[PDB]
Amino acid sequence: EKIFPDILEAIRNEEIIKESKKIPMPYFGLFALVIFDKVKGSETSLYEIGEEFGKMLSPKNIEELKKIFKLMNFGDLEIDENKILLKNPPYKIKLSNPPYQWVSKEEPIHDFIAGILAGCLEEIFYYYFVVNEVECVSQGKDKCVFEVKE
Amino acid sequence: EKIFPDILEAIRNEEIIKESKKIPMPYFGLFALVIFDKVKGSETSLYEIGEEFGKMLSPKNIEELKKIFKLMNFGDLEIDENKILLKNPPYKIKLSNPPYQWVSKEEPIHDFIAGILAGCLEEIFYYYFVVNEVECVSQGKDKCVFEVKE
Ligand SMILES: [Ca+2]
Ligand SMILES: [Ca+2]
Ligand SMILES: [Ca+2]
Ligand SMILES: [Ca+2]
Ligand SMILES: [Cl-]
Ligand SMILES: [Cl-]
Ligand SMILES: [Zn+2]
Ligand SMILES: [Zn+2]
Repeated sequence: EKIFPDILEAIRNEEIIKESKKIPMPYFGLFALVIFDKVKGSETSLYEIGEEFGKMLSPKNIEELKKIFKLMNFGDLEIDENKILLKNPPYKIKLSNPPYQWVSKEEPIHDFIAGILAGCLEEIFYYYFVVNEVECVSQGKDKCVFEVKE
Repeated sequence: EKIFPDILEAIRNEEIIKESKKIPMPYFGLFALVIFDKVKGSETSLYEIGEEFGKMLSPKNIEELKKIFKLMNFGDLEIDENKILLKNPPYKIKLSNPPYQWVSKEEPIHDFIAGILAGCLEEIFYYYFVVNEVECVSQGKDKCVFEVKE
């Protein structure tokens, strides 16, 4: 599309993000649903799209990863940097006040966000992670909990 | 995805839309850009996705089409119902305060919105329209102007 050049600049410009229109999450999620209906005739997943999305956000450090989530309005990420610098995986990342708080489901629903975390983390630390959501607000928990490996 | 059932209910529930998190448009547009990078190995367009998106919004009348655009935060649509009931196409629809007001481009940029209008209009009047954006805020105009045919 013709608008795509302008989008990569926009995500680097915090003033554009702050001054831009804000769209309710449901419509955001409708977009994905509609495409996946015209992706199927071919196959990717939402985790994988999140991985590419987080690559593209390319945060500089964990603090910028936290700020980008607040900008996006995806909630408050808890990440222990001190543990990340020093200790070995698994790491654990919590997400408070995430999108789709109104959804009730047996299994965790934030696959897209898990991928985002995976791709942002490789952009910061320059090696590949896999991120798996093991608890979710969807199950009546207070926070989403994501285990981070490799 | 597992979240997709909940999305169709959400877009029918105005309280969910009102209470949900609001995401800056740039991130919304990044999502599309990232998918289209994993759609290409196959081919649709953004107009066509908008057509399907507007089908899915399925507004009841033109007034609900205006309210849905305000809910979504895609701006103030001007549509003359009196002309639409009586007279023959072309119709003209204006959009004030649309998304991507910060983008500057020679050709109009709201292809996705043009499709949305096309699909919402067939959901209201039960026959097919084609909608073409002929002026855009991207060109320094005050409003986006869309011509509606068939
Ligand atoms: Ca990299
Ligand atoms: Ca890089
Ligand atoms: Ca129909
Ligand atoms: Ca219908
Ligand atoms: Cl939400
Ligand atoms: Cl915007
Ligand atoms: Zn979750
Ligand atoms: Zn326009």
